[PDB]
Amino acid sequence: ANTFLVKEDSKNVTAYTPFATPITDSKSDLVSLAQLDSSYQIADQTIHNTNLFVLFKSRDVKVKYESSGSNNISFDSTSQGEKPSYVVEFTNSTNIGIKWTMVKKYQLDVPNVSSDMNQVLKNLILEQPLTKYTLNSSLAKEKGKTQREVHLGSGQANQWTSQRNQHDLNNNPSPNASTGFKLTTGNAYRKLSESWPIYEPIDGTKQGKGKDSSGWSSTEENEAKNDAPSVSGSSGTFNKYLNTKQALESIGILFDDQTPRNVITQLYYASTSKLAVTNNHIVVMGNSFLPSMWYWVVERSAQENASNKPTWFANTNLDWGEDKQKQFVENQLGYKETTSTNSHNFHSKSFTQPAYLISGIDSVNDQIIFSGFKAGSVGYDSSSSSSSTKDQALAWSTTTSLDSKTGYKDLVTNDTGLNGPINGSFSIQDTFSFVVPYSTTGPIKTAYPVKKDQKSTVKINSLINATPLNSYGDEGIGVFDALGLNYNFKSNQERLPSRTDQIFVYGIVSPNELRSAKSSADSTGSDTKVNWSNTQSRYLPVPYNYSEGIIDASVTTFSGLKSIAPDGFANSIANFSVGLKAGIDPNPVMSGKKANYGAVVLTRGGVVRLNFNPGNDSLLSTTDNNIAPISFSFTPFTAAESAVDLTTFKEVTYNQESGLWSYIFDSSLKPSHDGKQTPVTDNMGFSVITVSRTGIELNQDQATTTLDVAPSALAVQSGIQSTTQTLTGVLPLSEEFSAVIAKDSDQNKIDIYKNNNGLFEIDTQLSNSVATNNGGLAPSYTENRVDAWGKVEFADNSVLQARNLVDKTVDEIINTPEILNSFFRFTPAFEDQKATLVATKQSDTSLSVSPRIQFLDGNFYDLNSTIAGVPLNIGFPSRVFAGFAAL
Ligand SMILES: CC(=O)N[C@H]1[C@H]([C@H](O)[C@H](O)CO)O[C@@](OC[C@H]2O[C@@H](O[C@H]3[C@H](O)[C@@H](O)[C@H](O)O[C@@H]3CO)[C@H](O)[C@@H](O)[C@H]2O)(C(=O)O)C[C@@H]1O
Ligand SMILES: [K+]
Repeated sequence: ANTFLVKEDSKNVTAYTPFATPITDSKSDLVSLAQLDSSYQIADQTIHNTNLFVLFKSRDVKVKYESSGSNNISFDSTSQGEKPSYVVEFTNSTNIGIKWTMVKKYQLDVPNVSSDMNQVLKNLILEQPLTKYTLNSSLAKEKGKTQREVHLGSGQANQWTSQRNQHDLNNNPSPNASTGFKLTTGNAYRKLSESWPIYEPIDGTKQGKGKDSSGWSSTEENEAKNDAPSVSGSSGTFNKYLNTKQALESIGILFDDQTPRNVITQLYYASTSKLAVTNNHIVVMGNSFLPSMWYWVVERSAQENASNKPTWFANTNLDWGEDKQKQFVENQLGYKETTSTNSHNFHSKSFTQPAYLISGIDSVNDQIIFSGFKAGSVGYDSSSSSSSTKDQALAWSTTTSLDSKTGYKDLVTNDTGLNGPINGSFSIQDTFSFVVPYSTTGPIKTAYPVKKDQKSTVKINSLINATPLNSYGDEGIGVFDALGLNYNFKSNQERLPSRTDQIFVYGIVSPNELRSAKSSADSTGSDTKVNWSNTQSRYLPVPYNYSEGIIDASVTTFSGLKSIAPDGFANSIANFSVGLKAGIDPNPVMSGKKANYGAVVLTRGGVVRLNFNPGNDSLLSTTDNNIAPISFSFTPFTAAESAVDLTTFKEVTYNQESGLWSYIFDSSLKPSHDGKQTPVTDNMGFSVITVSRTGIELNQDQATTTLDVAPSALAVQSGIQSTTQTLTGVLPLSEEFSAVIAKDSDQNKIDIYKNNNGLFEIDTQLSNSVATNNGGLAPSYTENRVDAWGKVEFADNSVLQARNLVDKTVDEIINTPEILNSFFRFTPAFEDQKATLVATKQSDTSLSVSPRIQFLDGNFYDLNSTIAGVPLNIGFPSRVFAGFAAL
């Protein structure tokens, strides 16, 4: 396909030429063609072996959770909300133009729910989604009980050293480590069958009801409503609560009037957001906005009218780099015991990390690459009656101690915080630190903050956060954990990682691995499990310089942390990621080695490079465990890339010739209204970020079979941007040129941006040259003008006599392209634009010539050129030369 597909709206894809002109009749309502109703919209699409694969989801979708029976998750048949999301394969049926016709249609059904699963789901509770307008102080939650309150009680740390052996806390120096955060105030937590609110607290430390469902709706909901009334063109004070309803609609939250639908519905609707296609499979994953708890492996062989089943992430073991890193995450999921009763969580029923904030998903060769953020999941005491941690989440910093032998392996396998709290505040000599200074009677013991006495009678259930933080507790370690600010005091000051907060996750998934997942999802009766063994994790905090005025040298915590966040988020503590995309390096590799491929993904403050070994389709590793897993590299943004609003991401393309990724941001995606219900007026324009590879890539020469330095990427705000125009599309014609299609008012306009030593600037003469197509598919040709086709002046016929070429025959001349380059002088419109003459015999004594000229995309066009089989009829001239001999 010599074309570019452009999504004109939620239903229509039009095919464009390299001349930024639509192919006539190509524009197609893919929803209508999928025989889907007018409630469906395109979520994502992809080309695989020249066919178009489309993910559609419905605004009418209604899902339910009934904790009893056991077909617990189902669609709501009553009314009209039985509207599952579909993937559809389209093929181009015509060889002239574009007639999309439907090939295969796959329904994405709701997860099976095992008995073991439904016992966790019964009491599963989920945080209200983070938005544009969520503040550091909105997230912040009331600090829970200390380790030594949980265990010994109201009473003393004079007995902390007499007692800590009788609660398996031997040598624990942290009686005032936090056991977590209160669910009586803050961001709303809700079961699968409940609805999140449109109101977010400004200070969640004071203003939320947390998981207090019943309390919200009889007390605090009327307060929120009177303080933060929806617009009605009202206006109020927004002293205690933002109103984010439109910001909510924006990120794909659905609504019956002013009330969001249940959590399970928003989970399903988000879950069907991104797609990727291999020879054998379609895989479907969720967006960067809500946590997703399941993904689809559809077998492309699937019979026509089947119901493809999603695999739970709680049933999907990843390799987090080392077993310890898994344990860290699983230990903090909840309390495990043979001794307790009805106390069910993901950990107690032997599930793993249940939820990811997925960056996106792609295919290279027959491989699925994904990445994303570990969505915080912890236990919470849902007990009723004198339970000390009642209504409290059970969470702790897991950040590596100061004394930890440096080198990555050691850092991420440090025993610090493994089974319970250890971190808070420490004044050694006079050198403050939040992190334990060492990790002597014997070695330091950590324990899960559920006191031995209540071990039988306690009720620890699972929750999921809206973000990559486990721990919302309004203490100083929380800020430092979230911002990447904990450092050792050694002769290098390597930064001390968490293994529960701000954890990024990526991998490459083989077709056998996707085969288990399909097996997990079809499993009769009990939960079948999947190992994905080509994965890694990484501590990836938000950058500290996206905040101000942090104290060191009244410690600053979440309720008081100041955000200066330039990337379109109020908050400066919760990381985000978007637009994972893979691509084959075009740069030759040494023969008998296979082509290189990577991927990249945007996170707050930087681009991440994932690196692969094409040999056995593995993550790049190196021998040393000192250097850190060489599958991952982080290149921080400058001012210019940091300024881009990441919540406006529209689409990411990769071009195999340039070896370059294009990230398109469209500001029309911004919500209509603020959290204070103020019309949003910077909703005009768009921006392009260009990512390239940097470093020494695998398999250049004998030296680059071995690598001990991870290849990386570089994101550059390219110069292609606007605060004025409405974007239709950006066509990356070549490294040297991009075409932008936009409306100033309401008609489409073509700008050409020219790369000038790395910075793209508009070329107004070339823009006018390209845009002057006169209704044709391609720019006009004018004899007397340097236009998009440069300028061609033919020699006079009198050159034959002068140069004694009359003694040459037509066949001689016609097979001597260097002679017939001497029949014209060419003036390029852009540097190194090229042109040749095609010759045609006309008589025994004469021929004609007609220029073949490169356009902006590096391709040659002539009289016979087509796009999508349609002759362009550009209008190149023909020129007779005559007086040559017959021999
Ligand atoms: C996470 C935690 O609990 N941190 C505390 C910390 C640790 O116990 C040690 O750092 C581990 O080696 O100690 C801090 O206190 C040092 C000073 O504390 C004084 O005791 C306080 C303390 O708060 C209580 O735990 C104690 O039982 O009684 C006192 C309360 O009135 C020492 O007696 C004093 O001489 C100091 O050495 C610390 O900052 O390092 C306090 C941390 O909360
Ligand atoms: K011309």
